[PDB]
Amino acid sequence: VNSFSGYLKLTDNVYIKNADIVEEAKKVKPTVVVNAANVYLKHGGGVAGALNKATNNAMQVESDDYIATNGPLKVGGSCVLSGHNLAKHCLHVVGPNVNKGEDIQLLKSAYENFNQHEVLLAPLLSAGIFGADPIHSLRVCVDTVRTNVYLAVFDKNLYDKLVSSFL
Ligand SMILES: O=C(O)Cc1cccc(CNC(=O)c2ncnc3ccsc23)c1
Repeated sequence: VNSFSGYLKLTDNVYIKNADIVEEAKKVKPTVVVNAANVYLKHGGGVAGALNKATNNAMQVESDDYIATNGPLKVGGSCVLSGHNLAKHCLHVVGPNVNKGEDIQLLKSAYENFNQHEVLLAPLLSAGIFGADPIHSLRVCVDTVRTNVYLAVFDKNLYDKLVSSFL
């Protein structure tokens, strides 16, 4: 029994809710929040810009030190950093950005990173400004992630379509 509330159950291990992931993180303070990162950990916009803003830019400062030491992530890769005021940990996961011509097949690899964590609060990878079809992202999530994932979908009309079209 954990502290997530108001989610619709899609499968044995995948749950979904129409929510702002920032507000959900501040309310639940989960062990792991997933960021929709890019390989440079430049948290400008979308989920990343919103999470970073909620940390008063501390996420960006930590991220810049990580990149200065380690170099960029891979598309499909991840790193674990602090969750600051929002979570114990932030798992920064890089889904492919369709708007940059990255291979959508890397979306499955991106979701595999979730399996290293028992429970996560997460957005749909490669959705929103990353340009992939969110219905496809949800299907890859369900078919790839085996740990317990609580998906926060910002847009209510998308959250209604995702739930109504779910197989
Ligand atoms: O909500 C999120 O977490 C990510 C997000 C945030 C803002 C705007 C979008 C873009 N909207 C959509 O892709 C969308 N909307 C409504 N019906 C559909 C049906 C197929 S795509 C689609 C996505």
